[PDB]
Amino acid sequence: IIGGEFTTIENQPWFAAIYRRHRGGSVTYVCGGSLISPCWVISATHCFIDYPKKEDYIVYLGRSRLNSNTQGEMKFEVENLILHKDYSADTLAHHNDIALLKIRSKEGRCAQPSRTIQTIALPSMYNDPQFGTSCEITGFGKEQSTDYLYPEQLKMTVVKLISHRECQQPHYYGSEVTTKMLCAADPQWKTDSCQGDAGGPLVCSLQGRMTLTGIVSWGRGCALKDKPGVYTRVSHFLPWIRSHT
Ligand SMILES: N=C(N)NCCC[C@H](NC(=O)CNC(=O)[C@H]1CCC(=O)N1)C(=O)Nc1ccc(N(O)O)cc1
Repeated sequence: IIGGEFTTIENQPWFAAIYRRHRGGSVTYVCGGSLISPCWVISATHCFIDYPKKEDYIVYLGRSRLNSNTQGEMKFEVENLILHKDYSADTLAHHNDIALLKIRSKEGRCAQPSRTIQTIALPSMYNDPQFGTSCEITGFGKEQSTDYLYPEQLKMTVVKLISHRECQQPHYYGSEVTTKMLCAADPQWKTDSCQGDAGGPLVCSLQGRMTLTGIVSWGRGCALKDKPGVYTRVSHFLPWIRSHT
């Protein structure tokens, strides 16, 4: 995350930190995700497309720090890694960039809500909020596009939903952005998601409820003028989600 503020998992208790075991024993961070039901985390396909082997992945819930323990965290294995059949990546755009991780503990259990762990609601079919709405994003991604390391503490920030009208302008993204995506940026272009934040939540208030409206996907650079963050439009994938769940 570029700009914004450090936070803790209590303020984003649906946030799932996803890691990969390295054959040869080193574990590194992959991507964020969101707990949409006790047994299910949603994230982005492109996080996993290069190594689609469920056994190699670990999901943490209740975690506020990248490489150190948070009291109240819970570790899960991936019982099922479901990637989207029609995923594709072009020059920039990633299409159908959505994934599901069915999680279970070694002890056979799914997630249990606590002070640091709660589920997030899905939006209703095709129901988004209006352009101009303020939403929050969260993740362990880079604080600067140029950085070589990720921050050790979870960050979040606030961005605004942009109209497809605006995002499609040729000086923005033009054709690469579709109606299965959503653009969000700072009006002054000072804060954004970045490399390391993929799979994480874009969370907006919808009917009195914090709802998972988008999944961090792609952008050109991070926090660049006229290049908003692009997010998978959750409200357009409910049947996929419901089928595969
Ligand atoms: N909001 C803005 N402005 N940008 C969003 C960046 C999210 C980021 N997504 C991507 O990198 C997808 N690819 C890109 O964004 C390309 C296009 C622009 C660029 O410079 N790189 C991420 O964390 N990606 C990511 C990709 C792969 C992996 N591993 O797991 O495979 C992990 C993270």
